[PDB]
Amino acid sequence: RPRFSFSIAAREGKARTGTIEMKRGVIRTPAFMPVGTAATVKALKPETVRATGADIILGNTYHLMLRPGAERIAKLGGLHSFMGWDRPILTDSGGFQVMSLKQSEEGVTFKSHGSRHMLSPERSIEIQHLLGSDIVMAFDECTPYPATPSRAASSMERSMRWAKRSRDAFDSRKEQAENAALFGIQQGSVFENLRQQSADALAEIGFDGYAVGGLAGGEGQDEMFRVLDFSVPMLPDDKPHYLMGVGKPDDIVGAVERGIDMFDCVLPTRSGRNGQAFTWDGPINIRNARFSEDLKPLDSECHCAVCQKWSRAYIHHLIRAGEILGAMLMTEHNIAFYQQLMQKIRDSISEGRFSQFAQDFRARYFA
Amino acid sequence: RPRFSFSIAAREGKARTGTIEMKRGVIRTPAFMPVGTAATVKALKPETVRATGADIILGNTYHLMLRPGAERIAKLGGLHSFMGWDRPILTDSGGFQVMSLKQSEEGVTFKSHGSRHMLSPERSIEIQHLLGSDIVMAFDECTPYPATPSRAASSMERSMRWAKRSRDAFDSRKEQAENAALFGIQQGSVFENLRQQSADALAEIGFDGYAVGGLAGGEGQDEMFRVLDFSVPMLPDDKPHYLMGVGKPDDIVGAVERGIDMFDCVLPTRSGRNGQAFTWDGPINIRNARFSEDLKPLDSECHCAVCQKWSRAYIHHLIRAGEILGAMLMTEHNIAFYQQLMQKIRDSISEGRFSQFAQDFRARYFA
Ligand SMILES: [Zn+2]
Ligand SMILES: [Zn+2]
Repeated sequence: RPRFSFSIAAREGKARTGTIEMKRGVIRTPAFMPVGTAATVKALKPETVRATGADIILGNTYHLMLRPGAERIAKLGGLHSFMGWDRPILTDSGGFQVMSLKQSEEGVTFKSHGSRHMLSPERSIEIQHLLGSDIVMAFDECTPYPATPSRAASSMERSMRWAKRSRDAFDSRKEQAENAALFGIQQGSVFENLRQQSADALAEIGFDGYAVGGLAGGEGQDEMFRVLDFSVPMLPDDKPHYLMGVGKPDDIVGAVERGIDMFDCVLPTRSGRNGQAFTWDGPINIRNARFSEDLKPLDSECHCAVCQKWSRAYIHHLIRAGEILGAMLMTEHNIAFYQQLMQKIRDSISEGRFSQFAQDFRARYFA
Repeated sequence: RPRFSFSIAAREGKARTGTIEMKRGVIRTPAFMPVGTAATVKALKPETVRATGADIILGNTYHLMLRPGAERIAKLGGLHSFMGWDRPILTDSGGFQVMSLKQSEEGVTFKSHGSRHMLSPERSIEIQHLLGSDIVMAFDECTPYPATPSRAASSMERSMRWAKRSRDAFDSRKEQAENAALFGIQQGSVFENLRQQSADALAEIGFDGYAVGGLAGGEGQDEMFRVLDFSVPMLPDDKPHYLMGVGKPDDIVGAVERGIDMFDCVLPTRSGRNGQAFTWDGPINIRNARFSEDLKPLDSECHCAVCQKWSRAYIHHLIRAGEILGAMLMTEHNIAFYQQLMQKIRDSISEGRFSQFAQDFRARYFA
């Protein structure tokens, strides 16, 4: 396999389905990347993650650099080896969590959620290399929502400068430039002219993929979709389009209809432990009393191991009892659900009936 | 298979190895029963529990009657069906936890750890039937340690009266008497004459198995072994001898050398989440800093999936990060370790080299 090869096999409107070939494996797109917070996808063995159909997982640079540390993981053989996942892994830059959990043009210094740490385009790229990430995200400065035109521009402009620095830092590292891929991130908040300038900047620098950043920041689905409407088209068509931190089932469908190829969200994972189970008829809260004696599986159609062997009543009991097994089963289900969603999306686009699938999915999901 | 059939295939001193045939499966003895607190063996899927080599698990009547309730589990098809375990299940009477987590000759009434509940020989047996337990424990009155000769006698005497009531209650329930087995419990604290009277009483009533109760109550290994020395021999030889709540590896070996066939302990499970990992060279605390970069498996010889795929450094990181996966891997390992211990015990007795195995095990375990 090549370092990186994105080939589109089918299209329908702005939607695309295809594959990304990488040294560690093939990624079917549109793809959903489960989130591996601290070198683990919450409550799941990597083989179980793989069993759900995931072709790639995402790793949080921020948490990892804090515990167990980038250098240690490197000394231990890398992230893949450390956690037992031998397929592709995409790592974010850590920038978001730094702000979420002293900023300057050089970068950012911060205190661990009490140790002191620094992060910059160069250091972010380095850490991701130490982790052995297959897909590296450029380090940027996120713009809070809402943001003023002046502030959004200043952040996008800095982000673009940082993108060039990420690009150069990535290329200066032989092993990384030859075995990994680099994704740039589009900024500009909700302003079209800024998004356009950002897209132009990233394209001039040149990346293996382009992410749309700054969304899923509490603006609501409509505002997001509206921004995607004009933003994604600005991005190079022959490269993957990655929507960051967007994972609500209905958000994914809409983003794909707008040209997005990759998603990542902690929702299926986090929601799992909180008792939220995804189904084709909408999400349910398994902790609700109505499921105490419900013998049906979490979802009538799901093909995951959980729905084949356990009832809602059992999982209901496990979650309300705080039992670990509850979190295990819920999460396997949710991630499994998500993968089946992506599969249906890929099949529908490939068969030219995705628009219909989108309509059918929403009608039933929101019924 | 028959309702119950205990056959001894080999002996060495007081040690015995054989099998217990039951409707739901064969139990190889000496056996270790993992503990399923609230319809779950902490952090493990039943298939994983089975994968470790366990032939039977134990269910806590007390917790179950509280959440999700005996009647509900029955309505849902029984414990086996509820949790996904189709092999034999032994359920305690709940009496111990009632005292541990208004007593009278009729029984005991208590407040949930705030609901009010009652438990008696009849109700205990009934609940266990509702759960669908394969091996039912007679309901008794535990005697605290230390206990006076007068108090120990009074409790043993009541326990013996309650044993007869458990026996009769069990027999009055057709389905239960025909598909399940009943174990009586020997009491008498550390007094030989009381233990003898207790053994005589239980034998006159007649049970499918005899448990030695009241031990593992903080008396220390020596006192326990000393009590076993004269207690186990009082029990009928052609029936299983079950030591309750004893599971430290070294305790098990010694109890088997004294004629015990069955063990149950929450140690491998509880210790798992606390970071204690069992190895043939003694237990270790994976949370200790010395394992931060240790790439070896939890145990050099273990054949469990955990030791085949993950390092101490990884599990070290998971436990210190409070990650669920840490508890999952630790517990699978510990239970796997325990099953391999029982296998080695069964093989050694079967080959007439158990005494040597006991010596070799202790020498290395305490090295
Ligand atoms: Zn499912
Ligand atoms: Zn192991």
